[PDB]
Amino acid sequence: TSWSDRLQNAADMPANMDKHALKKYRREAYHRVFVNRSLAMEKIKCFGFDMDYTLAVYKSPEYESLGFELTVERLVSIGYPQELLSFAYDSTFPTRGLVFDTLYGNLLKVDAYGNLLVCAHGFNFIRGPETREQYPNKFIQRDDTERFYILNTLFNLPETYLLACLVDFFTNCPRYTSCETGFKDGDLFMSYRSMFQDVRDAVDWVHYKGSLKEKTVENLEKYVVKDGKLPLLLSWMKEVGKVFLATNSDYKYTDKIMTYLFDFPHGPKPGSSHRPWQSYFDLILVDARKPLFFGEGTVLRQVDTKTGKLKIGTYTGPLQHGIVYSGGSSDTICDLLGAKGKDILYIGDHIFGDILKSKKRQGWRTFLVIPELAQELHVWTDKSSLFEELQSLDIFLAESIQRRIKKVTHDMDMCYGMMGSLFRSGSRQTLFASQVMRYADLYAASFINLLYYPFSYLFRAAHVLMPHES
Amino acid sequence: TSWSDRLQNAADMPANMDKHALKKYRREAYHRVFVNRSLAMEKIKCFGFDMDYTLAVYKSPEYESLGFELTVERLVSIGYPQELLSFAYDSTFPTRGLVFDTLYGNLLKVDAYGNLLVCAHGFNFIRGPETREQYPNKFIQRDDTERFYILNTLFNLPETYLLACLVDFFTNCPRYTSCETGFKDGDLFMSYRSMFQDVRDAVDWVHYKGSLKEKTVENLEKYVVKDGKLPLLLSWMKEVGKVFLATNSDYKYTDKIMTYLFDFPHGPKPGSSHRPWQSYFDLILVDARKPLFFGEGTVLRQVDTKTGKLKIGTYTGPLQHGIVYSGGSSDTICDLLGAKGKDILYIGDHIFGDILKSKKRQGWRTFLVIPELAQELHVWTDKSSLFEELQSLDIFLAESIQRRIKKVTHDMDMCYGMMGSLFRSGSRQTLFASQVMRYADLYAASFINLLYYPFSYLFRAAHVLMPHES
Amino acid sequence: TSWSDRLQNAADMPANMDKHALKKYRREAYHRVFVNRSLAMEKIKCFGFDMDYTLAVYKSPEYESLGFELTVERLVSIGYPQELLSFAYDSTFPTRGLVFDTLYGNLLKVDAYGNLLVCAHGFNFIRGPETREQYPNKFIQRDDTERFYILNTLFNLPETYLLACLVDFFTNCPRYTSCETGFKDGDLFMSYRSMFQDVRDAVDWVHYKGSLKEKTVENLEKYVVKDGKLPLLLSWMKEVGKVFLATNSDYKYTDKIMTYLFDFPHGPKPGSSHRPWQSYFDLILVDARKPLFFGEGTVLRQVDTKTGKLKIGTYTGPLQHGIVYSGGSSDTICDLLGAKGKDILYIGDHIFGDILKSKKRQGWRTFLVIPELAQELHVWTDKSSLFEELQSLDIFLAESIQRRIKKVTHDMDMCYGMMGSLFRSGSRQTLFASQVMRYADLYAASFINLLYYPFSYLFRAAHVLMPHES
Amino acid sequence: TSWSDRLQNAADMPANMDKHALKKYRREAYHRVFVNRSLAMEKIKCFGFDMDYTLAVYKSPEYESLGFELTVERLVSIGYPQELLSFAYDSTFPTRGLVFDTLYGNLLKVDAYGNLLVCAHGFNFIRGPETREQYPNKFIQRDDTERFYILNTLFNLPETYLLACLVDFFTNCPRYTSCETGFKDGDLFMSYRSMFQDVRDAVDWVHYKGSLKEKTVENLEKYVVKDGKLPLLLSWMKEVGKVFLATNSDYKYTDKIMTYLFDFPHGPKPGSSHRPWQSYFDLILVDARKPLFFGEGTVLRQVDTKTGKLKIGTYTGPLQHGIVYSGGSSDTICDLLGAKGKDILYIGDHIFGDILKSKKRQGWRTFLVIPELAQELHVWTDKSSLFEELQSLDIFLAESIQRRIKKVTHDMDMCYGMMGSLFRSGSRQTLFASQVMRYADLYAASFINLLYYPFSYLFRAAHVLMPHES
Repeated sequence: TSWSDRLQNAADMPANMDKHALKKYRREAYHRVFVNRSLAMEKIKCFGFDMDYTLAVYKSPEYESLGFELTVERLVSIGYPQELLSFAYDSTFPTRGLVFDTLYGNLLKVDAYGNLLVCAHGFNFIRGPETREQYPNKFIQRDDTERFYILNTLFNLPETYLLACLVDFFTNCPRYTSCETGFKDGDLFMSYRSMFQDVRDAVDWVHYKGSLKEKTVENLEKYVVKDGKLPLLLSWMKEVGKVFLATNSDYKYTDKIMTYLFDFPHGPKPGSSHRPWQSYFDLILVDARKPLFFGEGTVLRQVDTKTGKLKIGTYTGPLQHGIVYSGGSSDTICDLLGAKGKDILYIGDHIFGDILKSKKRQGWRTFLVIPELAQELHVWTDKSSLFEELQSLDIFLAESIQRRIKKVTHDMDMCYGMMGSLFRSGSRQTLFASQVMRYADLYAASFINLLYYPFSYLFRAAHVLMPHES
Repeated sequence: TSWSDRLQNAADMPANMDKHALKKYRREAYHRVFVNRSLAMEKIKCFGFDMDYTLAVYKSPEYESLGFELTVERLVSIGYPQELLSFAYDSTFPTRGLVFDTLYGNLLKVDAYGNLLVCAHGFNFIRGPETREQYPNKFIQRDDTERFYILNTLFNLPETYLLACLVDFFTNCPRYTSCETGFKDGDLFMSYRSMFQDVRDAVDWVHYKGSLKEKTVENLEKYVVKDGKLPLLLSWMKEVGKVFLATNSDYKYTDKIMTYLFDFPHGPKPGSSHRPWQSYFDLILVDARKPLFFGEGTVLRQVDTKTGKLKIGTYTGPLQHGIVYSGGSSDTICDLLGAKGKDILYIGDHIFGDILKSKKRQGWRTFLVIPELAQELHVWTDKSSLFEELQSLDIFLAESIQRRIKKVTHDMDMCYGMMGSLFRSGSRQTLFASQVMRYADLYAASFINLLYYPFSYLFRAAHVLMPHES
Repeated sequence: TSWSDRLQNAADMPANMDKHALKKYRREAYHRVFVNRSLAMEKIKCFGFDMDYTLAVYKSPEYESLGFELTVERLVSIGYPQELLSFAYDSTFPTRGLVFDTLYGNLLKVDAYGNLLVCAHGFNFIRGPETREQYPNKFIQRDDTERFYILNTLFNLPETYLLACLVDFFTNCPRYTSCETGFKDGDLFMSYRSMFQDVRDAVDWVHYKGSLKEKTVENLEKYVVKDGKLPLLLSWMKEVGKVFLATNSDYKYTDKIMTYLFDFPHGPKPGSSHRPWQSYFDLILVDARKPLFFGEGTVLRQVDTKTGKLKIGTYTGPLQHGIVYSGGSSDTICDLLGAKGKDILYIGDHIFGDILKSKKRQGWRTFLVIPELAQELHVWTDKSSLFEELQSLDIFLAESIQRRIKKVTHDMDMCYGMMGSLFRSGSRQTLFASQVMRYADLYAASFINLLYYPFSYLFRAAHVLMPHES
Repeated sequence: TSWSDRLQNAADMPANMDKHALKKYRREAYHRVFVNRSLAMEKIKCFGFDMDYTLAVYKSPEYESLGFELTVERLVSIGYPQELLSFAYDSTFPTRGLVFDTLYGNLLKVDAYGNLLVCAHGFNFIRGPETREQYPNKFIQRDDTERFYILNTLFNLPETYLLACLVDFFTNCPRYTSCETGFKDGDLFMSYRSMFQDVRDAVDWVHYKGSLKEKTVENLEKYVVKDGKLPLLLSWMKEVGKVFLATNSDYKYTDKIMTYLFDFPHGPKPGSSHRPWQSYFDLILVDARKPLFFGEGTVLRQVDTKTGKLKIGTYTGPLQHGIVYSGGSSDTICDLLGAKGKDILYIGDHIFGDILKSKKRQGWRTFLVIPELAQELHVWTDKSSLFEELQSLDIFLAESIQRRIKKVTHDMDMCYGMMGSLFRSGSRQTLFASQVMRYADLYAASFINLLYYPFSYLFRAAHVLMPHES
């Protein structure tokens, strides 16, 4: 069972709008909203959304596998070897947020300070001592962006696996000689950096010029979670405030996906007239180019919604009914909706490009969707005894049996996958976890979990104290 | 008769290799090589070439008209008005080297110091006094590259005309209101800058993603000058030194064009066996990315000439027979051919990207091909009396009748086209002329003119003296 | 009683080296080391130091007042009005870590997310509603470094006060007209930005070209804390590992200050022979240019310790006894001492330039000295009932009397000074507090507090859990 | 006899204002204005000046020798060896416009294309073949500004000589080992780059913080050319147009120098009342920070001329009598004087910082003062037979005795000095010559030569023709 299986199972449930019944849904950790900083929902006047992996949650592992297959096919078409066609996506390998080291060709899981938690070269997991040869301080400088690329989006899951497949393939194929920074094929030398760049370019190509969008929209039932509670929640938001869409996607793709998401024989609730998806938004903006959107942005354009093309010129007119915007900036949204940053709850999955930047640059309130949480929670609670044991062992130090710490850390981590939990390795939190705590005011497996809280709800987190204050 | 008609007429002539006969060809100014700095041909050990508009001279106005049509069609496809489809390319308007002012939407012909010689807004030629409102010092800062774009390649001729067509169209169409920096269409404002960017992007699109290459290669006889003397000259070069190709074009396009250029029922001379185009080069490099090529370049790759794809990896091996390179840098060429810069004569049409940069960055010797010269010479000699008269009038000043200077300047210029000579307006030299004198050691309407000089020839220019030395 | 009075009082105490007695010193919160992340002291092989406000703690408010006076005198000498000479430093105004807004001339205390906690224009504290006119979202973008300057060093305390004095003076002097971004004096307009730049330049001038160093070294007893336990602790460090100095100061100043710090009629303990300060260090590096030191650094030079001048050339030789280095980089230290980053405990006061950068760029362990903590602890414990009351009030919300929250927040804050605690305003933590927690592994009012812990000590912090893990 | 001896000799001559007599002064090449582009003096409405080496011509070799001595003393004070004190400035070595190669420690004289004309390592002149080892193509990339520094100001003459002295000293002193990129002194390595940087910093120090200004103003008769015709010419300029000063120097230095330049017992002509120097200018601007002045500039300030300090604030008021400006931009001058660029003749010695930039960025007309011309003309005419012979030899080629070309080139060049003419080596023009021709509309040994032409004069240069036009 994947995380999207959980989401789709919860999606198939009709709501019961009884206040006591919605409150009781928050028994299950799966339906909760989690709180890093306090947020009085009564002060939120605008709810903003990203589309991909937020409103449109792509089913796993099917969508990752499609991306993988198309990326492989593109690499083969530009001259990579035919053996790539025998690879098959394996959802049990990648965890999101890994760092590809382009110098040595390793995937690294790191903490918020760049300390190594896991190091794999292809499919070989390198133990601590062997790691010191390449990482003498078991540390990387993660802002050396020429060397390290952080794979922190769900769209990066197929390339996370593909990088490891490629390193493994070239290492074990006798045509190539393994060197410390790449592979030698006679008078050709393929550095891990060049290989990585080829992969990154191919993933981009598949999204922008290849068939990924076309294949997705041909079979939306296969590729996209659909939930009758989406229209209901968005309708309740629009009763208390304004609702907006700000997506990097183009209008044509957005319209196909959103039409599908709202394709039920009813509107917000069963028995109600169906309403077009656009009627749920006070403001619709596509081609947003986030993160640049949260600084200078690009010029504000208007979409000709009959053709899907942009009208010629910068749009200088007012917010009007039926208009669709393209480009612009986060200030556009504030100005057109008459909002200040703290009046906005922005709902998205991109912990950097959206959540971090909207928070740091604009002081927006933030809700982070983490699709994997649906499955990470099941593992966390199910294997709570292992972590409890780890926490007991860490305590038990009067000042060997640190290999029991390593064993239990290994067994815990393997329950999540080969690269472990998104949030930790044993007792050490990942960079991704630290970024979630720092920049996501609220988070959950789905934003639909807001359905289970009233709009006057006060989401509370404990006041933080420094060590000398404690 | 276009400049390419002249080139093709001279192309149809079989050579007579009699030394006296080849020397007598240099009667006609049309067959001469012109000299800005002295060059002892005996010291040249390597001859290097660009392909486009150098080896492969595209026929005019047919190729410009094709580019124009495809660019228009692309703009219409992205949402420009259908009326664009009624435009038709007019070769009598554009002269190469004009500056588009993106603030005010004017085409400007300027001297080497940025002084205005000609200013047109659409198809309205603005007289001197009216020019002062927008250009108070009749001057532009040409290195303000955010505002001014210099249209100095032959590929820029269609967009030169298209910019003027667009300014004219929007000015005279009652749907739009003319403003000083663009056009208002209700709540849309299209700046001249945005319009220019759309045009530039569309020209790029047509070359890289559209059908321009496909349409060219479907009818090479229509679009490309072919000359049996090309193989002959290149064969003579290879007897005295090394020959190389360094082109921005890709291998597949290069191979189609070059195959056509050498498709005769013979090799260098009639009666000789035909030889493949690649046999004429000691070194073949495609995807050169000039001008970057003359600094750091890009990594050296090898072309798989069976597939037209790049082999995977950086190429680390030696110069070998049959290899085709991709990317690299000008140092690659020097190293692989064992040459120093002054041993190289580099032959090309791009007065900036190639000739200027190879000279300034590497000290290569330079030969500039200027296709328009074939027709500019006919006008210069034919209307020599007008210039003579202008030169007499300038002299005749004891220290009105400056309007006779303006009249004669106008009539002279109109013989060349609406934007005048590539090289001057009346007695004032253009920026393009100044750049040719400064960076092209030799220049001519075609590099084939080298056929008429022996390889021991000493091309001589007079020693330059400062005014106080004279 | 200032924070340096506390430090000097604790400095006058002779140590009792009895293990039970040193352990009992850590009763008092004042003598503790506080722990943000666990640190096994047994793994530290190198102890590194900054000098200023770390080894050499300047007495307060005397040193701030000297800096203030000299800065004022410099501004007057370059043409500011004579009335500046009537200002007198007031230690009750500035708190460290404030942000000067150069657009509107305000001092701001902000949280880690840029939310406004306190806003003063000159000496006028602006209440919440009035703050919205200039800060509509009660938020600033703190990385807009062209607009906002963060005053986070102890050397910035005099200019913090001077900025407020200047804004107040120009506002209330009838020669000038107050505008929203500065002051008008007829045909002169002095923006807050220009004024700020003048102040910043004058503070720099006083440190680098003026008399601050000379006046300090003429009366070290007045200006610098001296503690017989310093040599003792450094001697114990050198028994278990290596000790180094890396200071931005020059050799001549360093030697004067360090000579004073070790000028007792004994060495590490009473009865022992006095030893020169240099004998306490395995490596001495001056002119470090931190933070650049933690990236590329500058070339490694050697100090001629007889003249205080640099020897000519880059130093290419080995670590040798008696050598003093200048410039270099953090890698120099690692290489010369044979250390990896995690083997180093770097001890300093500069929460950005040293502690943050050594941690992020190199993975060094960090100990932050916070001189004000000595007094902030006395206030925190003494007025613990007020905070307790605030914490109770925050709890008491069933979901007015938020003005009791504002009242109690005000009274709590005023016990620290006019700009409140370095660490918080009421229940909200400051940016400075957040940076301390994030980047300082350990912190204390003085590094001398390490004297009270054995070198095998395991400093422990609780494992952090995400909200969904709790 | 130095060039300043010539200038001072011509300075001692009283004018005879008889029109026939002033015209006859232009017999002598020494009193002419030379013309690169035509300039109708009748259209010039504003005359602008730099001060140093333009109005205030420093006497040679005395001023160079003072700069040299103070620069040496500064290097010794920061730790260079005492032997530097035995160096003595030698005016027969340096020619202006040489390039210091910081990689190999050579002084190079180059043409406009970076071709090597002369190469000296210390005082060893390297012949052609030996030059190829370090310069394989006898070429440098002169815009590699990290490697090459062009010594093109008269203030650079002392450091030109000092660089050669230092290279010579370290090469021949047995304490140091000569390496290809610097010198080894045990465990110290002094690169030519570091040495160059020390020299450059010391020259800057001497001008900005040392005693050069103080020593100059203590003995102005020794150090500065004074000419009673200066006030006369400036008075005639002010009758036909506006006059301005735009200098990088500060007000205090400017006032000392300018007071001296106008200290005669009369005003413009003998018998007239003396008038203060400021009365000769419609606009006085100091601290100009050229070349930045010709782009964005700095904020406009006003000088308090009683104190020599800046008034506080940006100056927002109008041009008024008696005001002195500081900073600003070239637009300030245009706006305040109501001028367009082509109405301005800007008179200066800095062929880059002023003449090039005012021309390229603003389209100002330009007059370049070249103090050395006064002596270069005497050599050019005196040894005209040698150049004539060189020109004959170059001609005499039917297509050995190229060593006669080298011999005659050597003997010609040696008449100017060890590094030859500022303008050429034999038949090859220098970079400096090419820049003069390209950017100086007019040039002369002194701007005082304008006294010999009426203000209606039409300065004429021949129309330039391309080779194909000839």
